[PDB]
Amino acid sequence: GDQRFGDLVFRQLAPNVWQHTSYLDMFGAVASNGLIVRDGGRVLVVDTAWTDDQTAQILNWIKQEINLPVALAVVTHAHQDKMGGMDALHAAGIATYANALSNQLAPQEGMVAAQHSLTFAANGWVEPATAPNFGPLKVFYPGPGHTSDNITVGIDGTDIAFGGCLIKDSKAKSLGNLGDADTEHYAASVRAFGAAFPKASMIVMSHSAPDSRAAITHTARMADKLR
Ligand SMILES: [Zn+2]
Ligand SMILES: [Zn+2]
Ligand SMILES: [Zn+2]
Repeated sequence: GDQRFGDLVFRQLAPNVWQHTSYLDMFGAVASNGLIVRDGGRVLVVDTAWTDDQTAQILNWIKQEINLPVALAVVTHAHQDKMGGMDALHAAGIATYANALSNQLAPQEGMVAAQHSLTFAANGWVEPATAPNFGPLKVFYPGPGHTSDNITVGIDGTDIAFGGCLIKDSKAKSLGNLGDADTEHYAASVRAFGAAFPKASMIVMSHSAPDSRAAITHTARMADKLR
């Protein structure tokens, strides 16, 4: 029981947090989740939709329902369900942020790079100078897992942490696409994400409904069998 704007579905997770869900037409439609965060008088979004058109529908839904200007956008890694709608963000005049590796990989992965590059310390935390005015967005690089450039976002003030494609649901039987995955360090990266946000009770991911942090330990267990 949630909203729908065009081909997208929006679900409220917190008083000022929404989950946008788009689908890719192909062995059937595939869902992909992202976040919409209201920070005071501005809106922060995480990940684009599969396409530019679907991404433009996110921004028009935001304008209709929240009526706040989108300050910045942050994508997690260079894939089409994260970075497919980069052209829509730039056309909407939104500052975009990504992992420096993601922006470097973007042309090779057939994506459009973000305007800014995020860098990370040895512990995985974003260099604050590269991420100005992120508000409640706590960005963390857990290490190579689903991709070598996958990053995660936590939301301060809430019980929500976004894992992206790094995290699968607790009832999952597989890890999805492992075509560009690092199987050796996948498990340690998952557990690092769990340690980065130790108080998160709601774990949002790309290809499932929001779950508890049992999804973290479960994903780690499936990743151990690739070591
Ligand atoms: Zn991916
Ligand atoms: Zn994905
Ligand atoms: Zn690839």
